[PDB]
Amino acid sequence: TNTLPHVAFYISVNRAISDEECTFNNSWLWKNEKGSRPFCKDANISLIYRVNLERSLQYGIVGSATPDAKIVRISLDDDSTGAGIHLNDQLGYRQFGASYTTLDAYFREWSTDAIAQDYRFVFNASNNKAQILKTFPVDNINEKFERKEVSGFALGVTGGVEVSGDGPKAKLEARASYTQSRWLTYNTQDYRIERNAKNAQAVSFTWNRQQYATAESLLNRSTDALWVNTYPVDVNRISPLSYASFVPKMDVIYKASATETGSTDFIIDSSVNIRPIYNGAYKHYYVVGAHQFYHGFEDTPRRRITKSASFTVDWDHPVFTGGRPVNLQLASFNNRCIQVDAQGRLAANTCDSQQSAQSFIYDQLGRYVSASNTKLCLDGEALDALQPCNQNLTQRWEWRKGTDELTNVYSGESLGHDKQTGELGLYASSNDAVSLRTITAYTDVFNAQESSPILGYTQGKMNQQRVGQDHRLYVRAGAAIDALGSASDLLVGGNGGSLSSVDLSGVKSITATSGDFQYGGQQLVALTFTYQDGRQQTVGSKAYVTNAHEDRFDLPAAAKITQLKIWSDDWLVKGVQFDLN
Amino acid sequence: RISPLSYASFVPKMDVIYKASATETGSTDFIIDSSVNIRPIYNGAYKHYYVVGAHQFYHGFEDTPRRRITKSASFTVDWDHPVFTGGRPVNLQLASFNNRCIQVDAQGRLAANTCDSQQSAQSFIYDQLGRYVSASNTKLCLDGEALD
Amino acid sequence: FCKDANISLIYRVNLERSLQYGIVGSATPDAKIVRISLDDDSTGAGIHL
Amino acid sequence: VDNINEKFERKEVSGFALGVTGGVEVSGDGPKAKLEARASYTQSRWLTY
Amino acid sequence: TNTLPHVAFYISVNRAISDEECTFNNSWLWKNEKGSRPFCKDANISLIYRVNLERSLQYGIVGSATPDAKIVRISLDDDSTGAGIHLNDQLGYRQFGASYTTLDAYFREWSTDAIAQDYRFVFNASNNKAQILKTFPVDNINEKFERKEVSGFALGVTGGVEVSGDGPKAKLEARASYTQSRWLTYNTQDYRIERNAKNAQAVSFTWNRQQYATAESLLNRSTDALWVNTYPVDVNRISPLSYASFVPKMDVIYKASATETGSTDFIIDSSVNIRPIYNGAYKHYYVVGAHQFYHGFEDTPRRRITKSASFTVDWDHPVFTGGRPVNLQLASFNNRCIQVDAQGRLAANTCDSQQSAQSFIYDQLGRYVSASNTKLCLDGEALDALQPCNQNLTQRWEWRKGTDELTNVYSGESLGHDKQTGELGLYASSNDAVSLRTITAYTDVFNAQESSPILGYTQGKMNQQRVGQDHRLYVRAGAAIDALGSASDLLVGGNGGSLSSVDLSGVKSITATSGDFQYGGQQLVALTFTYQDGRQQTVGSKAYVTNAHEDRFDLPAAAKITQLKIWSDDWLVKGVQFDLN
Repeated sequence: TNTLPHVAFYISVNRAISDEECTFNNSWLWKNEKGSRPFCKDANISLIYRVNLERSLQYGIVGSATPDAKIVRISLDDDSTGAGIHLNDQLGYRQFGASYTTLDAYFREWSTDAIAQDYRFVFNASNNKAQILKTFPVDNINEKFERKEVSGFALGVTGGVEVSGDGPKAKLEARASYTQSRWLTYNTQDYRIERNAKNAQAVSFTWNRQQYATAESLLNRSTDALWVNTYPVDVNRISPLSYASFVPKMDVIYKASATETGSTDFIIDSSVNIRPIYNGAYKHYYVVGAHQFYHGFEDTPRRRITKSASFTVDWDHPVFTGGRPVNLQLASFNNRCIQVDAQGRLAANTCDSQQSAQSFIYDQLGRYVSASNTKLCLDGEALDALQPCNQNLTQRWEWRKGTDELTNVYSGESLGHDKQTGELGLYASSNDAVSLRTITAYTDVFNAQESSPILGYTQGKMNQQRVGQDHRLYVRAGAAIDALGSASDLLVGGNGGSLSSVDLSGVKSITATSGDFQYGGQQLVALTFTYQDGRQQTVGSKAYVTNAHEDRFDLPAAAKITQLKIWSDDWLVKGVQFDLN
Repeated sequence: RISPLSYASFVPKMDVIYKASATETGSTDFIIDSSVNIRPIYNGAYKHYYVVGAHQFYHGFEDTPRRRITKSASFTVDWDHPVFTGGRPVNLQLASFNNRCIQVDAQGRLAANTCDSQQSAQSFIYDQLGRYVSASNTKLCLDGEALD
Repeated sequence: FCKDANISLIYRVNLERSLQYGIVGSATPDAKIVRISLDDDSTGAGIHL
Repeated sequence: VDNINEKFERKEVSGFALGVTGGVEVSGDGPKAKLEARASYTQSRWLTY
Repeated sequence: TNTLPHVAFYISVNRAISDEECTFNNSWLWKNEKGSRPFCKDANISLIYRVNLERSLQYGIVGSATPDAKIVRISLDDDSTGAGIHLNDQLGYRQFGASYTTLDAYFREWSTDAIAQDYRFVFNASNNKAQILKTFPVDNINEKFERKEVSGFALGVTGGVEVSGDGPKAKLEARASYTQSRWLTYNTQDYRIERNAKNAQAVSFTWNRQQYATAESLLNRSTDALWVNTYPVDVNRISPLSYASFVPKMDVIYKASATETGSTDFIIDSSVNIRPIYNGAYKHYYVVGAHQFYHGFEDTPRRRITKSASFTVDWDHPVFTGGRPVNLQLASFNNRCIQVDAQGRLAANTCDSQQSAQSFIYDQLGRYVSASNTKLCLDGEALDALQPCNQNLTQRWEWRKGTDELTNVYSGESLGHDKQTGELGLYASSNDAVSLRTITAYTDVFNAQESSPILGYTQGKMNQQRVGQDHRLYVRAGAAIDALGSASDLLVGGNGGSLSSVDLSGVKSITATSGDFQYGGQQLVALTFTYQDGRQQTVGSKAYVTNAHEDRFDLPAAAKITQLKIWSDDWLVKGVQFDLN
């Protein structure tokens, strides 16, 4: 128990990708003539972040080289990976010859499987109370370079003789050649590392294509004659890493000030920018013959497909104290541990393994401190309540070996408790109605709060609104979803929606669907509260939606939902979360 | 041909250690100054026309100015602060009372008062010689001849 | 010429003696030490243009 | 500690070549024959860092 | 205390470099036609060395690997750096054209910032008693080599056929070629490491320009016609290390013989050689035209700028005993430690932590040895004084555990002392007038003697002249500082300077100016004593010096100076050092 405590867990992130999101038009230059098609089969998103939270030091220690602070560790490496990111399993193409009888134009075209341009992840906190401490990919490397310089001069002499009937000839020749050149070489990676930071709250890692960075760079050859028909798109210059499957690596650590108090959320953006390839051939003609000059068409759009996640730190959580706590039990009963309210009065009640208000901290000074409040502490002057604690010696307590009682320093007076009321008093010796038996032990209060999955997008204003006493989510949404709130006044965003009030308690689940919502951009396309009986209350559109994605988000029934987290612009909501019990 | 390290994001790495003399006293500040020099790139084409034709000769006008945007901070050290003493101080509790610790003034008189975890003048240093010394100053230390 | 330029660095400040109190004849001569460090363990966000 | 002093790289090469060629041209106007020799020498300096 | 003790401390050398020292003419070939200007900007010298010193082995240990001797280490490394060496904070030049109309000569020239040709460090000992044990720059580098060799032979055949209206032609050829060549390859450094140990008392380390050793190695072009007017000197071929800031690194250790007794001084000398660049272009006005053959005039003078310091070792000092000492307290009193004089008689006095004559050494033989006198040991036969050490058991002593009495083996009886006089005796039992309380502990005596800074130049004849008992010195100085001493017969230097006699008792400071003395040489140019009052006595003249370096050397009040460390040769006076107490 003398080691550094921790609180850590794993967080999943998973998203299937249906065909339509991957579907693009067939050819580029002839964009609309041949129509569209899927460009990747069975694309998948799966990954497991590692979340860890700690105090930078054991409680009570003084002047260690490590400065006092609170540390947040969001990371993955070998130890924890998840499955990964996937686009394709093979490399399928499709040829398209001359649409018409061509005179001079791009005439032979090929459209093959899509390839990943780049991968990206964005981490940021809900507020500015915490700052980035440090991050594994310290920073892209100031590349090594080599420069070579070559200078030389030639001095040649040639003795030649020709012999023939007309007349012999002789030759003496001198050649003086001077030459200089420079060489500059370096190294590149398949996918370049690139970190970008927006601010002391928002940071982004990214991996982008560096080698063969453009489609036309993948040309398997240079060119050919006018008539040569051959599939000119190599694959062997493509790492299967680039398209098939991939797993990232990342370490980020946020700092938190010792004196800070409150709570905050942390926000996770995983994204991949998908793009097909488009290589064509213009029959570049010189008057005699021609050549299917090939040139990549990189103007074809790229769709960034993303998923988001988040979680919550409550800084006042006991773990940040820096000392493994224990309970305190009136051993006369079979189950009576000391609990503390918010105000300061103390009770003896049922014992809980996860009761902070029943948790306590032992120190070098022999005091005892609330995990819920480092301020108040135990003192024998008035056991009815605890006080903001300091060097008052009467706060201090000592164990007597082989006993079941704890003693006070001030005058050796022992601690006692009546067999009925759970009172705490100080006495010289136990009486008939007061027992001294009292034992403690370490307990877990550090299992993290369960994850709350998000639905939509982590863009637009972040707003937490307490679920109203009226237990009815009020919405400005009709066929389009503009604004949300706990009441008709707590809207943020647009106004064009209809006025709706939805029951929140007694709800079995929420089927919330987002995606390509016709009213503009990617947003929560519809809400459908599946109540306790299973009945549906629907606001939004399930018919103006394409590329939809839905969640049937489930709770214990009749759960008193507590807060509403919206990610929403002054027009529409594109992110919804229900901060749980 | 440009790394992101030039424009997008960067982090530095360095270490400095300032030396201070044996027992020089008083106060001092240390000053940190961060600066980045910003400058765009201006490149154009020069019409070098030989009588046959003109080639667009490209030249980057490196004479474009620069702006060194800076920020700064500072902090303070007091040598007499117990940090440079070299030992872990402790209080002295007049254990008859619930809260009394002995404290030293500037002149030398010693008073029993409420305690403070963060009171230099209530803190003291233990040594190999079995003496007890003012954590505020190595020059002052306790003796039983005149405890006042 | 650049959107959202930002500066945010963090620095580690250390203060220490070169030796335990009263120790004699060690390797390191007595002095006072100010340490300003910026490396792996403590860097902060960085510089953006 | 310091601005880096680095390690330069220097190559220097002296070369000399000796070639001999014997050719014959044949045509209607008349056969001709040539025998010739070449002697080349050159210094080369290389620097890398 | 079981660890081997040490004595170590930091010594700072600091020297400002005023503008005039870095001032030179505005051109080389045109000495005065453009005048002069400064070539530096706040050039500075600031280093700190770490001087340690220690016995080669703990006292009493016998037959170990390392033979007994004394060690003085002087180090400049990772944790012993200083600030550095500074010349400039920018890259600068200055165009200059044809002073007069030219026919065929150099006509275009460029002034440049001054560049460190080399850095040097001189390590010296005031006599031969010590020796140069070892040096971290073990030695100059036996540098490896690469030697390729190539032999080649060519065997080509060729069939060439021409066809035209004149007549078909055919030809066949055979080429036989042979060639041989050699390749040599090796590596250099910017400022090559070169050490020169001049002799068994003095060593020199140096880092000198090796790559690009000439200004002509800085060209960017062979030559051109009149069309070019370009400052032809690159700066990128110059490291920032070359000119702006530099920090050295090296380590030296001096050996000292076991049996020697006495005292000695050690001398640290730092130096740079400064030199600007003077490269120009000769317009070789041939019939071909004007070709500006560039040339670097490596003949431009080079000025060495130096600073120095020194310090003092006393072999007789207790540090080299090899065992941490303790005191001896007649604990009847509150402040009474036993002190030993030079002759042997003993006293009881107040206790100083730093008092050698109260310090003592305790060995396996249970003896006690004076730190200042390794020859002497306490013996119970006669406690009035110590005796030369031997195997006499009565010299030996033993502690009684858990007690305060240190007793003697011979017959076992204890050491005693009367409560009044501090006498020592041997007694079987304590009496009324004799106390037995006797305690000790380790006491620091290992602080270093403070450093006496130096002014002038550490060259010329070195000598020591004990300050006359009158505490008043005699000089032959006039318009020039010729000879110095503590008496008219004790002059070192010439004799041309006029007679002078200046009091030394009660002097607070000296305004001493040295450097390029106008009338002759680079030495101590003038002195002005400043008594405890603050008045001035002048010898030499501040007006009769060029490029003066002036300093205000200051002392603790009314310090009885003991001797003069003087460096003068027999012509003038080169340096000064008044031994402080």
